[PDB]
Amino acid sequence: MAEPLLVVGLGNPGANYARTRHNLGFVVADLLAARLGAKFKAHKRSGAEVATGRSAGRSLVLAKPRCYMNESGRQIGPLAKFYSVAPANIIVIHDDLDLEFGRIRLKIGGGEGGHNGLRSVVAALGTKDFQRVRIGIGRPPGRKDPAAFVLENFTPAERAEVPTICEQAADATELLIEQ
Repeated sequence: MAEPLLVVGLGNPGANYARTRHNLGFVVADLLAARLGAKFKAHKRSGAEVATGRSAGRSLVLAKPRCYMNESGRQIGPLAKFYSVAPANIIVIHDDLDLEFGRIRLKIGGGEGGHNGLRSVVAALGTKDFQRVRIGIGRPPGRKDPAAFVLENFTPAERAEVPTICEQAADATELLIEQ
């Protein structure tokens, strides 16, 4: 297909949030960019940063909003317009509370799972019909509010597994791109 594909990883800006649960999308987007030797650059027409390349013979545009998670959509929308990418050809990688820690699933449309970033994207795109690479982080402990949970770094136990989980998520994204 000649149509461009837009892979978006979701996450908050700053070192304080780089290793948090809510930033898995950013981690996978970097992995993907590293894999195809592409480097992220400022995109002033959207405000996000972009990295370009090719996968499975397809034109690929990787992106990470530079604003806060709750405002992700306002950067992704203008980004899709710039590359004329239809919502359906947009793939967003995100952490998911409704899936067990480490479980990766694919899906087009459906709910936001309580993710404030997805909520933002759906609003900006005017639809829920965009692809998603869901990366399970598990339900939050009863002692913590869900918003606080996603803004914490993974436990030492989980941390040991995060690296392979991201490789798997990056792999699932590539397979998705191919099929």
